[PDB]
Amino acid sequence: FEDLPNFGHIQVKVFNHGEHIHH
Repeated sequence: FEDLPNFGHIQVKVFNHGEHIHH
């Protein structure tokens, strides 16, 4: 995240992990 939240786009994958394919 430096202007463009590329780290915030990386956390979208973390939300999808904890939703569907949560281990």
